Amino acid sequence: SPINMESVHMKIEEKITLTCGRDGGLQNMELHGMIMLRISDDKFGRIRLHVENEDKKGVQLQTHPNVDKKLFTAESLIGLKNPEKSFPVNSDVGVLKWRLQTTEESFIPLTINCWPSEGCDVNIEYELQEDNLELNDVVITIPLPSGVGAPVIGEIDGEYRHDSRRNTLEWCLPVIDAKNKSGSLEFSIAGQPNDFFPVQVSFISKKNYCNIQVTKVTQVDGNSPVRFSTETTFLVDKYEIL
Repeated sequence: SPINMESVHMKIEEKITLTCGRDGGLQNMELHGMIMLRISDDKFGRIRLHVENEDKKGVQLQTHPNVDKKLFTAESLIGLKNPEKSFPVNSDVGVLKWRLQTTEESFIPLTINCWPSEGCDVNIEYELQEDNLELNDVVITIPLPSGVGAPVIGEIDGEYRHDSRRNTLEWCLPVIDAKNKSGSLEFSIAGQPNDFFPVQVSFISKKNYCNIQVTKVTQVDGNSPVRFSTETTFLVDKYEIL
């Protein structure tokens, strides 16, 4: 609802697409993000957004075609090419976008290490690499052989859900913080190593993967600070271990 938003409001959304070999190698990682700006009062039509960038991943940034590229490059401010022009009112504008594509394992936010071993014992663990992130509702979905009953769960951090129809074991949580970077799950079921792949990972973070934030908004005329709100989300398109 507009009542929950300041008259200057930004939605900052990122999506990750990631494929990993079970060996731990990164086959492909793609990150896409954008800042969507929404103004509900022409009083704030002629503003500049102050963008704080603490990212060292080599993310590629692209400004909206109406946005002053040199201003952003030199001053990390988002403003229109024509300062006298107003941003649209009650209409979303993608003022900034970014992209990262890479095969450097160092950039994996959350590594997954699944080791089946033969009466199969499966041991799987995660480790949070980016201490910046706080991951909620993490579900690690593990496929299972069919026709051989339920898996028998041993030591586990967090909880699970076994689905007989889908032949899956969903491994849920614990909250994954920089204070609690790692956890593991062990279970057994009659099968072969390949039965347990591809492993799927799902989560939703309220902190962006890219260390990019809007910290201030000012009037073009007179540079006065302006109230603003933000909604930040980091979502998974694909996160699979092959």
